[PDB]
Amino acid sequence: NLTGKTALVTGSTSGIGLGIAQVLAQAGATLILNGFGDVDAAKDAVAQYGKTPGYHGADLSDEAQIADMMRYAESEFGGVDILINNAGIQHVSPIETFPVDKWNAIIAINLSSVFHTTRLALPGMRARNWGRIINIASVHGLVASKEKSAYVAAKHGVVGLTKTIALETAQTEITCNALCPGWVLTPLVQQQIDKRIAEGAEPEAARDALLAEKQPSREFVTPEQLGNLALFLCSDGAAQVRGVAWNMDGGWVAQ
Amino acid sequence: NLTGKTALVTGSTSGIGLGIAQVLAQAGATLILNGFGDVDAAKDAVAQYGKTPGYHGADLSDEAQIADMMRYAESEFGGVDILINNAGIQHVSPIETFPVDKWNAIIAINLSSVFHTTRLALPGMRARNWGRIINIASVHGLVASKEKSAYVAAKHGVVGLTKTIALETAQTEITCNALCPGWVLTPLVQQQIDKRIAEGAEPEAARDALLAEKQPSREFVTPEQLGNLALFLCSDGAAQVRGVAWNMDGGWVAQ
Amino acid sequence: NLTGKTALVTGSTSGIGLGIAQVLAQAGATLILNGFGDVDAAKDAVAQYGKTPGYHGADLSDEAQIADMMRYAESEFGGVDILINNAGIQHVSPIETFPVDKWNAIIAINLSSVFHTTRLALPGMRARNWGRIINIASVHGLVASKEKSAYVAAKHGVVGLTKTIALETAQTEITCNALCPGWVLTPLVQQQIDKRIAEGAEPEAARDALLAEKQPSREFVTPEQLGNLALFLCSDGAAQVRGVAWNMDGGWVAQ
Amino acid sequence: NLTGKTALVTGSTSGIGLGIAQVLAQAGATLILNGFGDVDAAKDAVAQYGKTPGYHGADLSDEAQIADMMRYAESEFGGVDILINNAGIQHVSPIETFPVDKWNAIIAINLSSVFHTTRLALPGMRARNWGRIINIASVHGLVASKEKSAYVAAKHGVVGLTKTIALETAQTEITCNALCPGWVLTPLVQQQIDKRIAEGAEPEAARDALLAEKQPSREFVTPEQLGNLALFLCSDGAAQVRGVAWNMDGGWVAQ
Ligand SMILES: NC(=O)c1ccc[n+]([C@@H]2O[C@H](COP(=O)([O-])OP(=O)(O)OC[C@H]3O[C@@H](n4cnc5c(N)ncnc54)[C@H](O)[C@@H]3O)[C@@H](O)[C@H]2O)c1
Ligand SMILES: NC(=O)c1ccc[n+]([C@@H]2O[C@H](COP(=O)([O-])OP(=O)(O)OC[C@H]3O[C@@H](n4cnc5c(N)ncnc54)[C@H](O)[C@@H]3O)[C@@H](O)[C@H]2O)c1
Repeated sequence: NLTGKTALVTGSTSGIGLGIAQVLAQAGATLILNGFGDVDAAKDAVAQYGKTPGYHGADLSDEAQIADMMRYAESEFGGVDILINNAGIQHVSPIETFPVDKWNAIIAINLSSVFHTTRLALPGMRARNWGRIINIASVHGLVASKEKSAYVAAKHGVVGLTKTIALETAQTEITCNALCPGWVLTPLVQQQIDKRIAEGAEPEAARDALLAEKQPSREFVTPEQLGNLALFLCSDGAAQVRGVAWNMDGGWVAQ
Repeated sequence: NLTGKTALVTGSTSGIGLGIAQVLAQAGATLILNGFGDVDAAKDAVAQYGKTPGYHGADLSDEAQIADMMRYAESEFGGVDILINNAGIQHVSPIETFPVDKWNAIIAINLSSVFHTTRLALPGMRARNWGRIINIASVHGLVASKEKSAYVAAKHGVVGLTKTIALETAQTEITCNALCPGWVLTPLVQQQIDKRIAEGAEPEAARDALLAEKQPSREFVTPEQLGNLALFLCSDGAAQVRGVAWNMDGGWVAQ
Repeated sequence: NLTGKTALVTGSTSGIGLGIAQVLAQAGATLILNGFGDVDAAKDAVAQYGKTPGYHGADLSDEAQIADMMRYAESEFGGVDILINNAGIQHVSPIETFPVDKWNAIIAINLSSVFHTTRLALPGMRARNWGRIINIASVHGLVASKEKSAYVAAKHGVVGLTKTIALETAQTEITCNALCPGWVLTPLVQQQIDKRIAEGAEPEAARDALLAEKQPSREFVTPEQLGNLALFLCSDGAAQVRGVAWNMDGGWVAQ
Repeated sequence: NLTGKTALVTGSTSGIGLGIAQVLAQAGATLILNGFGDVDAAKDAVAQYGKTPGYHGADLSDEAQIADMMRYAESEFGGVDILINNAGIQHVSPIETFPVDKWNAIIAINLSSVFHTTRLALPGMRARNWGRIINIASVHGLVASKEKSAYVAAKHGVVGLTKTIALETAQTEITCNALCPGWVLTPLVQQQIDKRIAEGAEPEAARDALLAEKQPSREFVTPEQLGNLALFLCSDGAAQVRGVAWNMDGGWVAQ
């Protein structure tokens, strides 16, 4: 189904990216993992679904390490066919006391890394005339929240970047699209929940408290749901899906 | 997959609607077709892939006929689990010389029919706590083209309507979403192309004729691709996709 | 400034329409008022700012009365130069128990009247090659709220209708735009404010009780603020403002 | 009107920024210009309408220079009341061969400079509980065009950033909004028009040529028209306009 396709999922040693990675693995694709933390756990969790994945530990905030990483992809796997730009970081702060370092890193990782990977994978994709570039944005690429200025900017930046590359590839068999999830039950978010429960909150009170304001369904998006959406974007049934910001968000943007 | 679930697709005797019906049918779904023309050919086109579909010939511009269709879906098939609002007529004209009956018929069929089917299907869906409401809007639900004032107003309307319904059902296992296609290769459009080709035009040349202005990829969207996106919305993968307006449009809205 | 221009504002006997009228009259415009209730109070509240206004009691839910009103505008003032479609009505209800009557009325008044007025004033505007069509929609022409299906549909529809008419007049000195306010302090909203104060709530506690969820500024838009925006749209600095849905909403849609 | 208020306009030694500076000056504002080129001409061009403006030559891609500009504003004029982020640069290129240094420059100037200038002005504004922040994005903050990946990403970014700042200030008398113009008749545009006219093109034909694809009115936006929209945003009539992205574009985004 995706057999003979190489998928690069950026920041896939945890959360959403690992979810998406496992799903593509299940579908038959060769995966290259990226990101820090528990790395052989990440490799193995994907390995259980087919081919053992490759790995490059590029720090995405560094243009040099990305170039290195892409050559590795090309030298060892013959070039990326499916590029999932997923990695990203957060910093919540009022703007007047938002750290400049944090601004530069959030831009570098959440916006500029998508430019750099897409830059380096596209030539190979054009030669083979086939490709999938999927950028994991956020609801915050479509709307904003207070105290997330660098993140909302970068993610908005991602959405615009995506429509551009889509138009640049419009007349080829290469598509470029963005997913915009709302709250996803990742390691980070389950932490916030379990330690509301620890305060005395009932589970389905800890959850919807954290989700009431922004997400009408009062339910989380799962990494698996996103992985299934990315897989549909990789399918032939998505041949004319181009330049889109598809939200999976329990009703967030509809509101 | 969709075995034991009843899907009603309005305007499914031809084109986009018929394509979506076949795709749900092969996925196990029990269908009810709607529309005019060669019904037995529409029936046979579906029964080829799955169960012999039901049929009801309601004029969608008549509120009472729609109610009979829902009374039919309830009696004979146990109610609607998957409601696909699809049918949608057209009249190109400057607003100044735009016939009032034409405005009224377009609003009634392309907008008011969506209100009627969804309000009569939703109680059954709520009792079972499961349902999918999928409205086929268009790119013209998100942007405008000149001389399509009634059509754009209706489709915009359908998008708004979809968002509202999703919010009223956010905390259930019932979702409401809109799909917004660009140019779709219907038989209606194959005939535009053939007639051009019959006058000396190269095939690709006739294709670029129709698509160069509004659709960057210059490739049509197919009913099948739309069926596959509709089927994904029906999956468990789409539990938290709510009140969206997803463009499948060769890059149309991206400009 | 606007002296020598005729402005027709629908539903201008109360609230938002009356405010816009008073501002336009102040700017020199001849006004034609429309709407029900305390008519003389409205006529005089306008005439205090200069020229004493005209009036027509067309029920905008009926197509033929709008034809009467418009032909009265032409046969008594020599046409409309500035058409403010403001009239609107509301019904809050879950969809499955939404009255069909209210649905039809809300569509007729909030959406279809804009079609009927615009199609009748436009020929005259085209002859004089100058015109302002300004449609008061809502934030609900852009996002949705539960239990307001007919209203959100109509207003979304209005936004789409505006975009098309703007494209149709693109190359003339006629512009067509929409305004999308959030909560505005009109007599119905103030009556809800006093409702809570009498309940025991302190004033600035009753307002944000009404505005917290949807309007981040926790401050009302005023009919005067809207009238000043509409006036700017009538100016020549707004020559190239076309197809627009400008929100004035205290941060509603940014969220 | 604006008497007593200090306005800083980045990139105001020419074009859009100079047009906006002139409109604010004649409204009574004290201006601080910024940018390169013929500075004394720019000062003179503003002083003819109102007070002799200040100037600061900060490189907007350099964060420390920006902070010196703001320290200059605090020391010489008492702080910024009206901050207008206007300065923006362009590089047209397919992403594959898009120079890195150009990507970094465009992001820094068109996006990060908005963050730095706004984070430094906001304390002053908050203390006085009054302020306007107006960011000149472009239609490319809302849609994409081919081969402007850095510019579209940056401008989209500005739009997101604008929304989130609006929200951090929603309950103050400080507003933050984005203006998104289409093609503006700047000197560069007028001089590429003269180029075509010098080669035999009729005037309208040359303008038609430049505007045909993307701007339906086929008429340019002017710096003065933009200045007057900015000035309206600075009025009390705009108190509840927050985190908007208002297009003034001859119908570009309406398509
Ligand atoms: N968690 C949510 O609710 C949510 C919602 C919407 C969008 N998103 C987006 O999905 C993406 C993944 O977020 P997540 O929730 O799965 O978090 P996560 O921490 O679980 O995983 C993020 C990945 O990014 C990696 N990473 C961080 N910095 C890196 C760097 N400099 N170089 C290389 N890798 C780096 C991490 O190693 C990790 O593998 C993000 O872009 C996020 O904005 C998340
Ligand atoms: N009040 C708000 O907070 C708010 C917010 C956003 C948008 N709007 C919209 O502004 C417009 C007016 O709102 P409002 O608050 O001033 O209401 P309002 O009740 O104070 O008065 C509006 C006008 O509508 C007239 N009207 C109603 N039905 C009519 C009919 N069949 N024929 C002729 N006139 C009719 C009324 O006579 C009145 O003059 C509407 O379109 C509304 O949706 C209001």
